[PDB]
Amino acid sequence: KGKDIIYGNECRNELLKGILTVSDVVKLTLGPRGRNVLLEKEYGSPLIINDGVTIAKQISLKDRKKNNGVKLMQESTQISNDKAGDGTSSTALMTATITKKGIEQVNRNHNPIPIQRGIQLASKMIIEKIKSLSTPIKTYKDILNIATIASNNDVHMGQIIANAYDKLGKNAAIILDDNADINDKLEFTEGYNFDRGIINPYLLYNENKDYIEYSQVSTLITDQNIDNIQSILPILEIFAKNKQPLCIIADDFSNEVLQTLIINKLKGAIKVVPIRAPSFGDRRKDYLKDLCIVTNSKYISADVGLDLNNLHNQMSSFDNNYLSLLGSANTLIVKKDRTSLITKEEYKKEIDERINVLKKEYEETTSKYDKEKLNERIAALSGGIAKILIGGNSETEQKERKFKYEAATNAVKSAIDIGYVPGGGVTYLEIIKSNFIQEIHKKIEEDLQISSNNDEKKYLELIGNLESEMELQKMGANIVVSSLDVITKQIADNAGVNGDNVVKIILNSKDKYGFGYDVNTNKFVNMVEKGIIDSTNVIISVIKNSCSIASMVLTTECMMVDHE
Amino acid sequence: GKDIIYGNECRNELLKGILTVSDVVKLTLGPRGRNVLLEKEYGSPLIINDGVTIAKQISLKDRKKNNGVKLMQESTQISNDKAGDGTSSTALMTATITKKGIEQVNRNHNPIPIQRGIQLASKMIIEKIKSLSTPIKTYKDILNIATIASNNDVHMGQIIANAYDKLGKNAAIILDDNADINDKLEFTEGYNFDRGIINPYLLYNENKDYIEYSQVSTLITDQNIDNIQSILPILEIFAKNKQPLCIIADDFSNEVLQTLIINKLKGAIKVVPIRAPSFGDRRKDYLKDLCIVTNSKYISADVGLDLNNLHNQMSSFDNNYLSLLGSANTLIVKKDRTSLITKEEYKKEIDERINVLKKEYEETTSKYDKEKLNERIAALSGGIAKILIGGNSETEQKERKFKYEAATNAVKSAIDIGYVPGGGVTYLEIIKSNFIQEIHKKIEEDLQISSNNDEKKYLELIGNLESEMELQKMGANIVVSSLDVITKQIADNAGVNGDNVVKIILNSKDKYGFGYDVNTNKFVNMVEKGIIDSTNVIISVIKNSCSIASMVLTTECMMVDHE
Ligand SMILES: Nc1ncnc2c1ncn2[C@@H]1O[C@H](COP(=O)(O)OP(=O)(O)OP(=O)(O)O)[C@@H](O)[C@H]1O
Ligand SMILES: Nc1ncnc2c1ncn2[C@@H]1O[C@H](COP(=O)(O)OP(=O)(O)OP(=O)(O)O)[C@@H](O)[C@H]1O
Ligand SMILES: [Mg+2]
Ligand SMILES: [Mg+2]
Repeated sequence: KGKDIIYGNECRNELLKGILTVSDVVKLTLGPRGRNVLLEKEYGSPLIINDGVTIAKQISLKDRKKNNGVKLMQESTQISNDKAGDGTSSTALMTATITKKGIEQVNRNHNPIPIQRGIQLASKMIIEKIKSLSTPIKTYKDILNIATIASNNDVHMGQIIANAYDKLGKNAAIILDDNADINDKLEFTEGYNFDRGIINPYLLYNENKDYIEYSQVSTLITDQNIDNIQSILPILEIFAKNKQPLCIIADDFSNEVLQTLIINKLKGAIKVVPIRAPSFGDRRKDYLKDLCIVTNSKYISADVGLDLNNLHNQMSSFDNNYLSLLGSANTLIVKKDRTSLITKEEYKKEIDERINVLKKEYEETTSKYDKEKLNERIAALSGGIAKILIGGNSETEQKERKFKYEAATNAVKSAIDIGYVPGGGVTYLEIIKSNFIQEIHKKIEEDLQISSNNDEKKYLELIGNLESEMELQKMGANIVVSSLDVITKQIADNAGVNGDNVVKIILNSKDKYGFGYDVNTNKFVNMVEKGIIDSTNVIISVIKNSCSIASMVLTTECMMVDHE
Repeated sequence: GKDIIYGNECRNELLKGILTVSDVVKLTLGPRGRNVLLEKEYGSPLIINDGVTIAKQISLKDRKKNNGVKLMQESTQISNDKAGDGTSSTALMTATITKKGIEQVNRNHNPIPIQRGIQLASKMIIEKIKSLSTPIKTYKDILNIATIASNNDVHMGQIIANAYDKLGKNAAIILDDNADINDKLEFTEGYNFDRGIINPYLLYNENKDYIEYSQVSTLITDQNIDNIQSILPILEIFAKNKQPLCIIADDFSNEVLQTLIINKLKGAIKVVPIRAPSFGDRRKDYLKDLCIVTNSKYISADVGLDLNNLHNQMSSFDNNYLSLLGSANTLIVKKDRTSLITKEEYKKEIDERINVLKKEYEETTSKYDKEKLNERIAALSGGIAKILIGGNSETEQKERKFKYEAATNAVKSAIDIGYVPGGGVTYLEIIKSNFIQEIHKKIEEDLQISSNNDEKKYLELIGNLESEMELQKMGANIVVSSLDVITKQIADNAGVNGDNVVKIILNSKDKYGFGYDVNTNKFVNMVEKGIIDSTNVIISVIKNSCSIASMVLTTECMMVDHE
């Protein structure tokens, strides 16, 4: 055992070499007309792929030092974790460009702290500008276009997402399931979806699937906060002996009643999902009642006499059966913030009847607060869940398409939340052609003016040059700005056209916001008209990740590899 | 086969290892420290900013140079996972002083006078820092020391501050691992006396330096366990039960101090032998209180239950040996101040007992009895703070656990007479107030009271007097010249000229506590902006650095088993 330590410029240069390797291999696949990359498998078959994520997940350099940069970019972009969303391919290129431009300056006797400050400020200001340059999603064609673009121009899966959003609402919970066929079929099933998820993520340290999937679970819906573990202990023991999945929907969960026995034992012999009731006030009662009618769980609450702290005294109410007090559901899917449950085929009529009653109450009350509360309740009760059965020609193609669908759906969700901006890298070019660099310059100048003259003391002038601080801050800003034409230029270059000249045309022609070059038809058109649009969150995340990684590498001053 | 190396070569290689540790740790000094990349063979690289976490992984392939690294990893308790606050600064000061001293020793100089000067400078500086401390009075002071000693973590700092405000000026705090990511804070009724681990040998298995047992069975007595055959049935019963056992006796005779043997040789029986809390008759009363907090049948000859011959006539005990003991929720045995979390069942009994004691407080005039009874009631009541620490990973839990332990220990040392301006200005004060002349005067007097006392040429032929004095003051100068490294390194890591910051602080106007805040790039008052450190941390930093430097200077040989 022995470590090898390396500091300063050498460390930054090796990390930069790894980053540049990842970018040099990924930028070739940017755009729909990206080039192909051949990967030889020792299993005996070579694969020619054009997807940047698949190629990036296999890049690894023999140089243990340079490989650090590769691993760093594989983890910062969530590529190694198999959760890398859309835009990571562009993030690699932008990150490498910004990091190289910054490191070349830092290694030349410059100060990295002011450059990092300028990079971070430029990132924040550019994110605000991109937010101010976004447009909301209104028509269905917008959803179809964003889904197809975020799906590497896959019309089939794009249409699937579009139809999943049309037959459902703009808050539809879509579940991705594996299929045995070669086509991606779409189904719909009635269910309930609220706005609560997995409170303590440690519940996933057994199964590492980022979600919870339990089939035919028994529900225990209450209204109080489960504090005394000896209050629900008999039900817990019963389900621990039968080994059946259990879901508990309480209001809160005392500190010690969720760690001493729930999380540590589920990794032993018990299936429990502790979700909290979704509420903003007393409305919790109504939502819990709806959940108890959807699954027939016998609403537990002190208001209805059934107190969760003494269920042994009233043992002659629920017919002495601790299980007749519980409910049932087909499938339970608990995400980070949106629990979903598929209603059983038996209660279908009951809930339907309840829905009718609620409708009868909707046209019988005024003041707009009861009508809005009832409207939200009816919309939640009569909701649904879209099931996308994804398939492929191989076992690995299924997982690839699964990741593709996950990234596309996440992009569509971020697009229904925040707006959308024209694709093709024109959004990055707008901040360059509209002179936003002068705005960030003015911002750094004001931030330094409120600190230099304001502090009436020359104590800060000798510990550092003021003009040098301004020059370095604006230097970092210039570095972040000058590395925005790489996306569109690389996309056009991979298609076989002069990328730099395309950028020059887009920057010199003052057309509306969104004027770009379509590589599928090699023609200069309007992006928002032909449907080439991206979600604002994707672009914002791309620039934020690139700037954060660049600043982190600039701040890094030491490397340790266990080999000497 | 061994490889032996002496003198300057050995010292130079040890210094190279020490310098490696310092060069890798000083980059994280201060809140604006730089990042360090550590590659794990698992496949994931980690960007860390904590000096302790990075120092625990530095290891050189050079078996000889690696010795210095290991030396500093053990002297600062880093390898033992007991490194408190200030170790990051201790590394830098130790390396600077050690290099300055070795460079002088290697030039045919004498290391003994330099070592003497270093030790004297350390003692004098410690006394000066003690005289430069201020008492802690307001709660904001506790919050500030906790936040600063916690690597500027407002959450954990506030947790410690609230644990000390909502509790007494002792705050028995227990640190436990949690499954959540939000470090929660709880309070639980309990009993805390002034006894600890009478024999640290019980820690040769667990490297946690403390004892934490959940749902233990208590056996509280009043006599001295002299015959092991008096508790042998209970030990045999517990040999079958994999349940924790705690025995609170009065003296625990020499040979009955074998339970620790069965507990370590095979962990078959788990026994914690704590001693009586008081020195005298009050121990009986305290033991009775302990027997009321836990359902323990107080053993003593005055109440008839004698621990010797429990099979005598005219007794009640049915030889059962089991219901005679008590129970508790959790038992925490530290080096001192043992803690027991009261059970949710005996609570009312204790309340009643407390009330009875109060009835005796307003019924007696003897002030000594009212004081003893008041302390007893205060001990019965009270609470214990439980800090459930968590993280985003399994290793982050232990990392935050060590962080919380170091921060709480710093606050404990600060509640005593300890409070000093942060930012390394305390090290700069001994430089700005010409204290070097004070240490010079001390060595001059210590040598004058010895030079004119012999009145013969016996000491002048065995060594130059002026050279000896010059070397002693040389060691003192070495210790003094290495005090601006803390503030300079912090300012340098922040992106500003560190040396110029030190010159400004020393060449400032007439102020005392005036420093440079790197978080808001401004020269302000440390005591005003809450940037304060515990005097014990600074004292330990200087003492450890000087001790390690002197030890390295005295070393004259190295042996590595290789070639
Ligand atoms: N038909 C098109 N014409 C012009 N530009 C396009 C077209 N389709 C997509 N783009 C642009 O190409 C970019 C997407 O490139 P690509 O899909 O190769 O990688 P990515 O989306 O950045 O990351 P990932 O590979 O993970 O999806 C988008 O920013 C979009 O603006
Ligand atoms: N905001 C601040 N501005 C200037 N100096 C500070 C500030 N906060 C803390 N310091 C100084 O930095 C020192 C603490 O540095 P740091 O926390 O990096 O390592 P450490 O506390 O010496 O050891 P460890 O890393 O084990 O905690 C303290 O002595 C304190 O005086
Ligand atoms: Mg794509
Ligand atoms: Mg600290």
